[PDB]
Amino acid sequence: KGAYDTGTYANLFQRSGYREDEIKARLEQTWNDLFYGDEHTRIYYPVGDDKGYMLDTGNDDVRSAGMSYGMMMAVQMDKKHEFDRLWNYAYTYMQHTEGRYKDYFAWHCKPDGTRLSPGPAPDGEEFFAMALFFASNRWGDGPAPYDYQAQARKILHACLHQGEQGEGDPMWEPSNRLIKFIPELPFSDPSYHLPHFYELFAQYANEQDRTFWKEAAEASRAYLRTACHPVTGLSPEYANYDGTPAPVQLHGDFRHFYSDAYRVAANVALDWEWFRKDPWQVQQSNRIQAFFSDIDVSDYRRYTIEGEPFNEPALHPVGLLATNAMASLAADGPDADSFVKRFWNTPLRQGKRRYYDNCLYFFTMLALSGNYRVYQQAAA
Ligand SMILES: OC[C@@H]1O[C@@H](O[C@H]2[C@H](O[C@@H]3CO[C@@H](O[C@@H]4CO[C@@H](O)[C@H](O)[C@H]4O)[C@H](O)[C@H]3O)OC[C@@H](O)[C@@H]2O)[C@H](O)[C@H]1O
Repeated sequence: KGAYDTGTYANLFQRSGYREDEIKARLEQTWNDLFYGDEHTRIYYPVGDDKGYMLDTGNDDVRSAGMSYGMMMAVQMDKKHEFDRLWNYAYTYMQHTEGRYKDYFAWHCKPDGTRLSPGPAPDGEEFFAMALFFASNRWGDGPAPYDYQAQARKILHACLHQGEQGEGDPMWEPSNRLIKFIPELPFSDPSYHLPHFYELFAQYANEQDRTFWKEAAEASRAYLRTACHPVTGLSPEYANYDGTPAPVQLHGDFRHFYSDAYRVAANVALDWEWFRKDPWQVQQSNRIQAFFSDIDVSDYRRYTIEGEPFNEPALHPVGLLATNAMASLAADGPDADSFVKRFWNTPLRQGKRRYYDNCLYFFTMLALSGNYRVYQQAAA
């Protein structure tokens, strides 16, 4: 049974020989540096008395994915002040109040809250909902807009039912229960598949949707088995519903193993840790660690999912190392302890491209310390 059933979370750092005091201080220091560090390290910026944003340093914008990541980090670290500031920013500037995207979030804005595009990013919505449910379960609902579980159910209502009552499209395809890349297009992004979050939506969402969420959890586990290469464990950034790489798009070639796809190994490993349902997740984790076992972080490239390297380097090599190390939650092969130590010995990334690397790094620091947990509807 998983950590959801047992309440016991694997501490991979402790299993590797790091001291409990050492591990707690390292996680606290990662939080301090990421949220409140120097101008070359931090990715969180408070705004006035009641707002704050996660900055995509590389693109000079604020992204729904980043805001939702920050909320998950804050609720996992018991940081309600930062949680509330981030949520108020997303609620105030990004959430649509009308039209085809009502209750969805404009996927990016300028730091000052000016929307740059109206379209939403489903990976943002699902993290907002999961972080808000955990906020409700840890702290209790406050007055709107800090009525966390009510806000979460509103987001997930739109995710399944948008355009039943006028203009818009859902973020899940009703026929296959798979999350989409964007509401309008008939293909997916493997990194967006969070079956472990859908298991929990099946407990917390509007009652009429709980069967759908349970089905989505199983459909996403099956989908990832079709999307990850059976030899390398590599997945494409964009994939068809059948798991094969999607066609080249106007805005780029997403057929290869690059930034988005790094999260798949981390998502697979956390579902295994929480729920322990699909033993394939152990083999997927072993395969990707085997692929990268003798590749130094300094040599990380773009790869075809068949494992053929490009000259082109990885944009976010620290992020890739982070996700390869988080796969140690499920891997039982000869590389698992090596990746945990490689990760421990890697500092937070600095400079203009740091944001994505450091979000993945933080989730890995949470998970490998046994601090990436389910906050259940439970007794005092
Ligand atoms: O500017 C990049 C953008 O990709 C397409 O964006 C989608 C949009 O997806 C979000 C894209 O950003 C993802 O996260 C990035 C991963 O790579 C990192 O280098 C970067 O720092 C991260 O921000 C995020 O996960 C997605 O939610 O979703 C809405 C779509 O309308 C939009 O098309 C844009 O075409 C391309 O410019």
